[PDB]
Amino acid sequence: LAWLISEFASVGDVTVRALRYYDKINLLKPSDYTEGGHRLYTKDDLYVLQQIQSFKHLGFSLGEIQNIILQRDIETEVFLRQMHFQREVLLAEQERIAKVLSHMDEMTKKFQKEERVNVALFSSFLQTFIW
Amino acid sequence: LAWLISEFASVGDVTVRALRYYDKINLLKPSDYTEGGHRLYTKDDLYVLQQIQSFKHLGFSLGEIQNIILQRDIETEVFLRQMHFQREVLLAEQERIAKVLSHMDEMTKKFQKEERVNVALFSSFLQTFI
Amino acid sequence: LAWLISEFASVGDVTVRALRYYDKINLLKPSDYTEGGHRLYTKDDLYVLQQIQSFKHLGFSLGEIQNIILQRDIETEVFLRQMHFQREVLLAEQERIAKVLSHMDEMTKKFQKEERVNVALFSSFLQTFI
Amino acid sequence: LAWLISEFASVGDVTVRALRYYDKINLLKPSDYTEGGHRLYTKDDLYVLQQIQSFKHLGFSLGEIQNIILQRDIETEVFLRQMHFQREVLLAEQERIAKVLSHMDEMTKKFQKEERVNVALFSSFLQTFIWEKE
Repeated sequence: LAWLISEFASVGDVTVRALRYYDKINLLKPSDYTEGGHRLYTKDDLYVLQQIQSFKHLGFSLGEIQNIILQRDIETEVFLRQMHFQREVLLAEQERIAKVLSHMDEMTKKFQKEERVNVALFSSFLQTFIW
Repeated sequence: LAWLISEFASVGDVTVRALRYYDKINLLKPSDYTEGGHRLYTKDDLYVLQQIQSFKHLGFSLGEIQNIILQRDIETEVFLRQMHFQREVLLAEQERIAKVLSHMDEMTKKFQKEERVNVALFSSFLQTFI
Repeated sequence: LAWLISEFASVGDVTVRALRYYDKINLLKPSDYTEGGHRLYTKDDLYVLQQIQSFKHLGFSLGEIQNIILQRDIETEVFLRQMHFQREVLLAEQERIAKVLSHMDEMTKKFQKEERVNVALFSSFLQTFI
Repeated sequence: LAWLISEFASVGDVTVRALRYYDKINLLKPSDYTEGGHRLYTKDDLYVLQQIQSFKHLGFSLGEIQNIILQRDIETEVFLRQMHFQREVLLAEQERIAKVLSHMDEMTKKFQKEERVNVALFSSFLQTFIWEKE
């Protein structure tokens, strides 16, 4: 009762293109085989897929995920550091987006009235939107 | 004013590496060259650099940015519609991040004590939160 | 005929996550709904989606894409100028990878017979590639 | 040897903003500071910077790079395994970019003589072309 590529895609909500990709870089290869070849993914493949999705969610790259998955347990300490790292990346990003939003809402209020703007003048203003 | 690539890089907080790329793809070519090949940047180039920086900030692709920087004036709507859209993009990102951070707290709470974290167990547990 | 978000994900080679996101940021919202209260996509939505996919294939940002579609038709001259730009961007990336790969094989072959790969040294030899 | 943040930025061909960020996420922190508060980067910090760049150049992520730079040396078998995986990612991109350029050459040829590009029509030709050469 293995799955066709298209079935697996629907099941794990991944595009077929993304599956061919993961299979290609050897991050997730379908486990089954009939005769005359043929793909076919299994229920164990789904867990690994879900595993991959769990770590992308946390911000890890295919490289790290590959490393992680190639193990049963990855020892807390080192792992928490890994995840805590991704956390700092997120926090830094959270602060960055907050500012960008503020800069744009600001720029809008400043230029809404203008039918046209000098591209340069509209940059110098956005630039002075830092100390 | 005149800037040798390295001095230009430094004054615009951009790498010498980036400048060579903007030059290659023709996004920002130096207005002048030394007589021995070395490139020389002008104050104008500095504004073009400032501009590339500004619009990249607004979410514009490098291709659209070029077109914009090649016109003195432009219909204000081009920027207005863009920031408006990016605003929604960034708001969805804030939510997406606030959630991920929240999920990490949970993850830390559940395996902070263990000697090892079972990848399969970890993933299924995290999946619970989706 | 129409589709529910799941069947639409299949028709248009995309995911439900993607579709929900597009719905949230108002880049693509379903043209209809079922009495049950579910998203129900039209053949028209399917085409808008195809358009989003295209263009995104080019270095176009979501925001730029919405503008492209709403415009219905765009000036060929400027458009092909942006695509030719992206072409240079892609050719630069293509040659960049070519370099990275050969650098990869050099280092790979050099540290091949060592017991351990000293990170600091590895980096040192790589750097010395000029 | 010692570097202030600007001197250090110029040396590793990295921006000041990038250095502040690395500092913020604990990827690369100044090992010494000035009595007035300014960061003082060391020769040791200089090696870590170059390692970060060397692996960035190879396409590794910052997280991956942190794991790497946190351990002096790695077991050759495993190292190569990791290099090989990354080498595949690069081959995938190389191949993908080749199709894109190709797709763009076709589309350019198609609307080259048209005053306007009809979005919906364009999208149909691009999709038919991508699939046609599947």
